[PDB]
Amino acid sequence: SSLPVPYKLPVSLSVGSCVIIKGTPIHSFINDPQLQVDFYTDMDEDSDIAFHFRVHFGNHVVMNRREFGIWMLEETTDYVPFEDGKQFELCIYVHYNEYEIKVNGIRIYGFVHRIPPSFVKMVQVSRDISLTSVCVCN
Repeated sequence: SSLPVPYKLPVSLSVGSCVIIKGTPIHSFINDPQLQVDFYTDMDEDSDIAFHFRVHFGNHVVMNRREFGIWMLEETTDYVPFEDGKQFELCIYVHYNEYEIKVNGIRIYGFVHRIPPSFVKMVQVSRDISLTSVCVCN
C-alpha cells in the first residue's frame, strides 16, 4: 500500500470538490472484501458522518449518515462495477444537493446532502484495499 489503511485525511470540501481514491482490493471477490469511505465532520472516529459508503465487492453498496451519533435510514444499490483483482478509481463529486459517486468513470449513485458538505473535515478510507493515491481536486 502506498498509503496506510485506515487512511484519515483532513479535508476541506465545497461544492465543486472531488475526492479521487485509487486502490486495489486485497482479497479476491469470493472472499467478500469490502471498501469503506466515511466523510467525517471531525478527526474523531465518533463524530457525525455526512456520508458513509461501504462497498461489498461483487455484491452491493450500503450508504448512510450518522447524525447526533445515530445512524439514519440506510440506502443501497446493487450497481458495483468494480472488477475482481484490478485497480479501481472511485470519484466522489460534491454537487450542491448531493455527492455523486463514480466507479471507474461510471456514475452509480447520488447521495443527497442532509448536512452541508462544507461540514466535512476528514475523509477516512478503510477496509480491504491497498491504497495507491487519494486526491482532493477543485
